[PDB]
Amino acid sequence: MPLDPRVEQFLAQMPLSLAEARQQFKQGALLLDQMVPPPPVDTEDGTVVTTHGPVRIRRYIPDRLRFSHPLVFYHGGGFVFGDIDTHHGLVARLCQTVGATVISVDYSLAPEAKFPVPVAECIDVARWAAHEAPGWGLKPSIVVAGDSAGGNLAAVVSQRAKDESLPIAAQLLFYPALDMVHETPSKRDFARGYLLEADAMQWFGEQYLRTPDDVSHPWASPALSPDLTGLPPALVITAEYDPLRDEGEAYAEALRAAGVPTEQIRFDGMIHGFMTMPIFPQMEAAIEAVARFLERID
Repeated sequence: MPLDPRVEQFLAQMPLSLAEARQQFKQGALLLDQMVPPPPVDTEDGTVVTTHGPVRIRRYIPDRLRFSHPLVFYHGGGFVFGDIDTHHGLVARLCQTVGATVISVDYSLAPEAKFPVPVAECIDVARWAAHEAPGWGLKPSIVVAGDSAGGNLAAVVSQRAKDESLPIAAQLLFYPALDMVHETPSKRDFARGYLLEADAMQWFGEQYLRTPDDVSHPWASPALSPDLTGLPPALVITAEYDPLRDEGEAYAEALRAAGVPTEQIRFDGMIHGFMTMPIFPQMEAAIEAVARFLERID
């Protein structure tokens, strides 16, 4: 299907040390938020004790609480970039539109921390949230969510949940990375020029993984896991013109065939990253999809 017109315009107007690259990513997120301001939302900052150290979080409190599970949100950025502030535009909207409490997680970035450190942190924070939930007046089963690399983390946390005695009611995967081993058609065909590029993905992996063999570990490549039965209900949102599209959609099909309640939504004409790009109305459409999906959990 054609590229969305606003996406087309955005790609046409696109024009370092690690620190400079991280700063440039943050500046880009700020510019988009200046173009389309987030909704006001009450927040509280805190720090969770994990098995790998303190992890900063920010809890978002909706004006009106309508959803009975906490959400725990893991930002994207290739495992190397991003933070709570870069994803505030998305999380503020998830909070207020769903009417959910959301815990946004500042997990440890690569290459300073390597695989599987953030996976461990993200489990620990989910466990904390499940423990805290009743004192927030909520059910002790959590919803995990994330975009891109953060969607990878949400998927892995979900696969580990039973083994980790972690109660998870649903998983929300926004254009996740899920298979670092296999090339898919979308990975070949949309490899260059659609914001998320082949060269960058290679580099992100070099920063995150310890050795090349880690690509086949299921905590890096959750799509390789042979048994998906009994996993949490899943919303899998993809973008049509995204190298990661096909692995996302294939994982949704696999979940569905494993008896996992699954909703699979491709946003046509879109690119990777669209749910943190509020210049696109499809971002809010996708957040409405989240609210509608979560209405069905209880």
